[PDB]
Amino acid sequence: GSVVIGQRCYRSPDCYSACKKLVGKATGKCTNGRCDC
Repeated sequence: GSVVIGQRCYRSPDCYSACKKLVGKATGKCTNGRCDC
């Protein structure tokens, strides 16, 4: 959906190198210190 992953984050760009490896995902958003792709 939104897909929460293990990678932690302060800002949403922190998530790009992780989320972009998921089919159809790019940056995601940072929420509760986790990447929501």
